[PDB]
Amino acid sequence: NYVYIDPTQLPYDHKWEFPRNRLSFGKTLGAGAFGKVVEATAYGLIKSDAAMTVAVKMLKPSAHLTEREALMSELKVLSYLGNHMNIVNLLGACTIGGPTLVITEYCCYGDLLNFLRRKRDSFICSKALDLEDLLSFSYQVAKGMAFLASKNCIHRDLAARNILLTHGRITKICDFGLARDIKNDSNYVVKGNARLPVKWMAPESIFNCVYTFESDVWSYGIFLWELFSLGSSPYPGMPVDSKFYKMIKEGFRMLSPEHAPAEMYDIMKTCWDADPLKRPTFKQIVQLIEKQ
Ligand SMILES: Nc1ncnc2c1ncn2[C@@H]1O[C@H](COP(=O)(O)OP(=O)(O)O)[C@@H](O)[C@H]1O
Ligand SMILES: [Mg+2]
Repeated sequence: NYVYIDPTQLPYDHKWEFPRNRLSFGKTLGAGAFGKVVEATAYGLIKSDAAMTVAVKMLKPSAHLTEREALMSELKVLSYLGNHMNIVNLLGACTIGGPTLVITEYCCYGDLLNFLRRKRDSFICSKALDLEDLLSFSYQVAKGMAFLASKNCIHRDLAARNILLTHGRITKICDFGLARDIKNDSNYVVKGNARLPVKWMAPESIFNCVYTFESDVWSYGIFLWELFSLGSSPYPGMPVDSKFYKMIKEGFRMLSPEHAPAEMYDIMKTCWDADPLKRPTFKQIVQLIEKQ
């Protein structure tokens, strides 16, 4: 049978190869469930004499098959999407002579989540973290998410921790470890018995194992929630078990963060519709924010 040749499944381009002995490691930048990211210098990575600052991502030692496969999966994705201001810029990989190193544009402020909590105790509006800044990050992630979707991709792990921030208040989406290309169906079904970011997951994906374009929309909602609560954990104190699953199904949702404006809560909520086909598309979120 016939398939849309999936760009993110394609064997790998050796044009990204950058010799690892030209890299050097500084302090650790973060670590999620999949990889470890470390700060670095890449000598001669763009200009023959660069000394560029970068983020290098690599498997954590004693990583499993899943972690392994995923790191390659995001090399391949990052590759396919290419430069776009709001996605994380891929600049290289090292696959030869040591562990897979995935080289990324360094974002100097880190994950919104962490950034939010360092600057929560300093939040104001009209000017330091702004309300305009929070709006600005809402716009930029929706903008970037609307871009993935046009490129037939679903992130599958949109969360505050997987959004980076660089200098011009410019935000970059990262962690394409769970991202898949959806052109073939849309309804992408999770095969593995997986270990997933459940509190960011739309009910249809939890219960019926189906992710769609409008299921990143759900997570983007939990992310507007993270954004405007100045970095709170979703459903704080709430373990993921039957009590949590049941409150999602029966349709219960989080309240407005004390710092969210009415229209942003309104978007979140429509992002949280039980009916997948009632949620707005990021394209519509984008335009919903540009009226603010
Ligand atoms: N390009 C980068 N520049 C700066 N920090 C980064 C970069 N990439 C990742 N990080 C940091 O490392 C953390 C883990 O990155 P991520 O790709 O989500 O790894 P994981 O798959 O393990 O979650 C992020 O939340 C962020 O703090
Ligand atoms: Mg992460």
